[PDB]
Amino acid sequence: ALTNAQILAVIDSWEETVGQFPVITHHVPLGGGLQGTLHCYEIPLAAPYGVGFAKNGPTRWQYKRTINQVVHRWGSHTVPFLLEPDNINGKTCTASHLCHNTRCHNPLHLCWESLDDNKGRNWCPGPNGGCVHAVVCLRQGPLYGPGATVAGPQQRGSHFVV
Amino acid sequence: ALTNAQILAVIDSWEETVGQFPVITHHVPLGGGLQGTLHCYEIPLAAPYGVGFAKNGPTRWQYKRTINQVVHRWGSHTVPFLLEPDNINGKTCTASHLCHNTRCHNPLHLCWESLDDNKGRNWCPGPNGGCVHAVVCLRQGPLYGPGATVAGPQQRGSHFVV
DNA sequence: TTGACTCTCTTAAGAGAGTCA
DNA sequence: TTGACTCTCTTAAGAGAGTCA
Ligand SMILES: [Mn+2]
Ligand SMILES: [Mn+2]
Ligand SMILES: [Zn+2]
Ligand SMILES: [Zn+2]
Ligand SMILES: [Zn+2]
Ligand SMILES: [Zn+2]
Repeated sequence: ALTNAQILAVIDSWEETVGQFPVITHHVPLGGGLQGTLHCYEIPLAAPYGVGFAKNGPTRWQYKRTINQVVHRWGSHTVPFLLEPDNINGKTCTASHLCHNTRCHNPLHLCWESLDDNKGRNWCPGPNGGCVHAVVCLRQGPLYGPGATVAGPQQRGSHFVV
Repeated sequence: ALTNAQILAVIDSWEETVGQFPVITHHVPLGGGLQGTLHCYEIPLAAPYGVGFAKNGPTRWQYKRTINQVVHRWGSHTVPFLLEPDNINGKTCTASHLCHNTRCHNPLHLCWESLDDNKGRNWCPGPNGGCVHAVVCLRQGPLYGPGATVAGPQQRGSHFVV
């Protein structure tokens, strides 16, 4: 098995490569009518992506390193968390984009949490709009708002009460 | 089926049958430290479910009627909305449980909205905790809260900024 | 050892359609 | 005509593993 030192070396090589990705400045809603700035380190749209990186899906990538003749591979956003527990409350931990930008690999924009917690950030009012996430959101979720409901609750007769 | 009269007849027969499902009272969080009461009309756990109803999945059912000698079938929660547009902004409209209770077929607990709007209600603070859904929530979403994040944003080196 | 592709899978909110009696 | 089963599919947040040079 890879030692702690070997895992730290994988995290360090990943950070060194991602740190050279193009850094894109994005202005974002924070909630409460305020605007903030996030700096995303974005993997390229097409090959080559960077040393160790390869695309396994339209918005999916993996990081690969060969150590003592053995090939090791990880989901490209999971590398910052290789020294962390990989499950919690019986649920698998997932890399969760606080910036809601899949191509971003900035580890300061990632957290490590259940898929439900991950998804829920899409609708969060944001750090200045009432976020209650213990690991605070960096921005209002892209899907926050009144929604676009086509039809609400209704009945034709009198068979039901709420 | 095709005619508005036929569609209204389907909705009316569906409402009559669902109106005879057992009414189960559920006390629910509203947000803001308040609690409310919902009356769900719950499809039975096992056959027979009611005239026109059949189970296609552990928590999935379909309603079927024979019109003009042809069988017409719908997802069991979609029937109240048969006169509504079936898409919005190019997204499929879905039956969305305001009570977060799949077996419930009370149309006063259903709305018709994109799958994203639908999902997002799981994390809503609720009608007394800050819900901004234009078609208002009936309860705080079951997944609202601080979450259980295992690890937050972090870097080992000095290559990244937020 | 490395790059650039290939494939299928998970989850939890939701769907459509066929086989028998 | 009605009932009671069977199967796979959609979406958008996420995954693992194979092939070839
Ligand atoms: Mn996410
Ligand atoms: Mn729902
Ligand atoms: Zn980012
Ligand atoms: Zn938040
Ligand atoms: Zn209900
Ligand atoms: Zn709401």
